[PDB]
Amino acid sequence: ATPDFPTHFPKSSIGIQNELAGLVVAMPANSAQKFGYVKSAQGDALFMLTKDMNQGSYQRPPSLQDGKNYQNWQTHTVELVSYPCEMDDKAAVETRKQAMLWLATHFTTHIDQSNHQPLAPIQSEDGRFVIEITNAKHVIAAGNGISAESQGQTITMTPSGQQATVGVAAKGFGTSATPELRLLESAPWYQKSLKSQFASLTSAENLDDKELAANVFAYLTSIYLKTAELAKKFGIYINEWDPMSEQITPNANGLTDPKVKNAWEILPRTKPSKIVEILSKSDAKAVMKHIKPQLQSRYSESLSKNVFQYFQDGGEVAGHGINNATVGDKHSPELAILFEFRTVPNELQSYLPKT
Ligand SMILES: Nc1ncnc2c1ncn2[C@@H]1O[C@H](COP(=O)(O)OP(=O)(O)O)[C@@H](O)[C@H]1O
Ligand SMILES: [Mn+2]
Repeated sequence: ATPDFPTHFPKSSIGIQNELAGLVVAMPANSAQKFGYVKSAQGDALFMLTKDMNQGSYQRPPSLQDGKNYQNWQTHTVELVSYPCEMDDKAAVETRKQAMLWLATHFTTHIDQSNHQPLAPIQSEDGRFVIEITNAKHVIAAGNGISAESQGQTITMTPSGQQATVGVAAKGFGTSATPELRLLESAPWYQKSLKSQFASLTSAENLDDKELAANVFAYLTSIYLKTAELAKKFGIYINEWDPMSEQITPNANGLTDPKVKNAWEILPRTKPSKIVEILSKSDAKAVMKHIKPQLQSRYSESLSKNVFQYFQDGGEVAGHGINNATVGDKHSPELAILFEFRTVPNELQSYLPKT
């Protein structure tokens, strides 16, 4: 079984996603996404071997007929998904990049001499890296997996196939305390002016933590307003809001449509309603009560009510969120909130392997 991601980090954390070019994985229909993982010789899990983009049904080349059942098998692109590490852990970052580059060279040899065969659990020649196979029901094939023989491809990785996910303490969002926090706060959807705006609205209120409440208000309001903006732009059916009732033609399949996720640029990956836990019950109620008018002064009553209600009931920004991530002291863990960089910015390029 492929280990689940570790959830706790002392400070800011980072994960990388790297789509490979030059090959496909073929697996039975409705297989689990993970088919293996690469770990260090010391035992530390570095990255997962996953299927990503469906490339159509798999057909075993007739010249490679082996008496085996490949019925209803699907081909997919391969994505290498790192286990998260500490952002400032140079050794952990470098080992992940080197292990991905080694695996690409091992795949290059695999499609040359073992085309349309599963990957075997092996140790690298230098002894640094180990492949563990968790689903033996797969095959690796050059190109698009149609021909029996490769075109002598080198397995590569490119910025267009790359993403990074940064995890930070939820209490830090809006403080600009670290370079990672300043990078996240530069997201176009994040409206820092909402912090001082909240301060002006709540002068007569006796808040348990005014600075923390203003940070949470600005974070949540920015997300709610961006969601309403995107629903209107792409004609998204959010909760009970119908874009067609406001003469908007749908041009996305939902909040999880890749073009909608790209529009965020820095995509929140954690359920927004979780951040309410970092505040006192009293402070949370004061923050929540002030969000509704921010939507209603910019958007229709129906869109404002539907976006507010959706996130209040634990709705996700774009599908299944990473909601169990934590930061700080292992004994008294604090909420971590994660963000996907849809395109890797210059500041995070050093975390990504380069062919
Ligand atoms: N605590 C964490 N801190 C930072 N990044 C994390 C953390 N947990 C997971 N990630 C990262 O999030 C990404 C996971 O997205 P993914 O599971 O591949 O989506 P899906 O399976 O739905 O296609 C990886 O880069 C992983 O390292
Ligand atoms: Mn995936």
